[PDB]
Amino acid sequence: HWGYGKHNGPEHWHKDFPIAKGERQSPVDIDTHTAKYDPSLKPLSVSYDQATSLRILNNGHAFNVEFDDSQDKAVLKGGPLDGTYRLIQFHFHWGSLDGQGSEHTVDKKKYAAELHLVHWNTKYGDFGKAVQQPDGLAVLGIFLKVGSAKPGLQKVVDVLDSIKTKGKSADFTNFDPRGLLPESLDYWTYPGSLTTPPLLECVTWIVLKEPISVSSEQVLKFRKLNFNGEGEPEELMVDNWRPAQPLKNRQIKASFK
Ligand SMILES: Cc1cc(C)n(O)c(=S)c1
Ligand SMILES: [Zn+2]
Repeated sequence: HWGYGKHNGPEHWHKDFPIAKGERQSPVDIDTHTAKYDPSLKPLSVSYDQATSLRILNNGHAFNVEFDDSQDKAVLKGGPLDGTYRLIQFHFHWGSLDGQGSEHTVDKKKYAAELHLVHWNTKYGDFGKAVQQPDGLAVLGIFLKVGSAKPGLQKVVDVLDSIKTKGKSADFTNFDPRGLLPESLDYWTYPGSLTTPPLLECVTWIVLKEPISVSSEQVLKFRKLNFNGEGEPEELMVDNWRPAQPLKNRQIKASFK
């Protein structure tokens, strides 16, 4: 099955998931000089005051922080979106070294990691029906750079030793995702896809311009997770990022001058 190694990595995925070579794949490089300011975009509205986290899960590819999405509690709207998108989970992509790890790049620059806050369009009723639609998802992508610690990240780092291997989960209640947000909500936006199989083309990407800073110690703890399950040879969970894909017939729009 798919993964991030030599024999099952991103260059292989197209054989089980042919949409890997589709017309709106993600991530992409954001060429800041070519991204046009769109004064018709709206400020993004991120309303996370009532977010209910439930659990954290090592799925063998990354970890997911999962939310109760059975009511309008943590929603994204505004920006490029029509209507209301409900937070279902967040996860990260990261490198073995600080110079790589993000999926989107900015003028070919890679950040150490990238956070994805995944939301589904409530007009489709649930996540499974939303990923069958071209406007079913909105993913808020936030870059991580190594520097000062992010205090709001520490509760996630401190639980990782409890979900070291594939299939492990832990209670993860009362986590507030507002502590993962940078000051500015200035963003780039373009139509794309999930960056992991099944690579579905459902995503309005909203990529914040401002990275958050995390400490070297925090990212080191991500790199101690394992892709393997308990009792299997150890394979560290690092470099779980897909490289940039062809932009094709798409334009990236900027919310800011
Ligand atoms: C819904 C979803 C799930 C995963 C694992 N990833 O990586 C993205 S970008 C989106
Ligand atoms: Zn992702």
